[PDB]
Amino acid sequence: GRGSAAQRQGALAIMSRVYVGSIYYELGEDTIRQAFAPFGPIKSIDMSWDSVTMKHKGFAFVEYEVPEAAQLALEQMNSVMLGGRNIKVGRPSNQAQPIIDQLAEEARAFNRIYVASVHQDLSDDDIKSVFEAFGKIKSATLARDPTTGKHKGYGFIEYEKAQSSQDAVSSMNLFDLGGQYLRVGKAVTPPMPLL
Amino acid sequence: RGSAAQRQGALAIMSRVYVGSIYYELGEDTIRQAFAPFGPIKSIDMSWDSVTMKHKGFAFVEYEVPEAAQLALEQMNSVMLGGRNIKVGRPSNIQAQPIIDQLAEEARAFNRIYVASVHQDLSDDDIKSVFEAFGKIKSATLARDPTTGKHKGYGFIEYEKAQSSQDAVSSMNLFDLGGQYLRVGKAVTPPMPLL
Ligand SMILES: [Cl-]
Repeated sequence: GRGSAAQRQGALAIMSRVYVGSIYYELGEDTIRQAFAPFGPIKSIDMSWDSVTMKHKGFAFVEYEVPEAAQLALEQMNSVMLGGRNIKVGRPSNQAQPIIDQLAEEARAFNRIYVASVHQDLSDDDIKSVFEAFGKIKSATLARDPTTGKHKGYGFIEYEKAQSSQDAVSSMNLFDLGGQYLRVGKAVTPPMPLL
Repeated sequence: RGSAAQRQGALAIMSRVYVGSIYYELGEDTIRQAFAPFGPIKSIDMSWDSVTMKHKGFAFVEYEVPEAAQLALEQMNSVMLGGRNIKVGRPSNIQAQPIIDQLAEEARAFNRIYVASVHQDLSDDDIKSVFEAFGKIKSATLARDPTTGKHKGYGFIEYEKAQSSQDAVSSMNLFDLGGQYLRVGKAVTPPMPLL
């Protein structure tokens, strides 16, 4: 095999964060959150800060709950204009690369796609019906709050065939469902990566 | 929307991408090699600080067509060059935005895709045959040097149906053909934009 459970977890953590730069001085955490939340609920944000000037240094690190959200944010939020500036989005610059590469390779063995911006009223069966228009589905599951049981606005769908997942991503990314636009992309990690 | 002069000014802006966070040791040659897969580089405007006799860490790469800049923006952002994750964005200058928006809207009326990194040995009919696997094609044309008649490694393909063009982009971007990987994407301008 490759990567101790501990190594894999460290990689997953790094893969869940995106660097955001060129942030207008007047913009704060709440603006960033609003702009990046469509890709998955924000776990936390580490904003730069200067004690002498009493302001952030123009950049921040947004952390998501899963790697897939960071991947979509990276592909869709770069150069978007915020506060009059084109923000920059990238992967953290900080030995984890080989593990990250291994996870990406392992993910290709599944026809799994990540779906974000899922309206609160949609259920697992609702998402499944819609997405099975692209092909037979092995499983469709929305992530849920461990306490409430309410889904967190995102989930994963596994198809029996690769062509089905490819078609789904191409047709459903930015699809307007329930008033919001879904953010869809191929998985970048296998399911249960630390197993 | 916009006269011929306004549209051409927009097309010019749309053909350039900002490249930032360039390692001090890297020069024009490295940038060109890294960005050429999306279309042949027309020119590069590199920042310059003579006092220290070094560039300022950023440059503007100009392509022959807007589609190449679009692909470069979607595929080169955060790529690691010289140990640094480069940043790619649209020029911050631009009153041209409304015209750019108009061109994007007009482009959606055609099922046109841009194909870059086309090996020199491929011909128009070669490209057509390959791509017609996705659907009936109205035209497949590689851009050619006005003097030699040799294609410049890129072209445009128009499909009769939108689903065909969508399938082609999804299936052919990064497709290994003739030793290189094709760079494919939807057109961002209508054909003959200033007509
Ligand atoms: Cl080949």
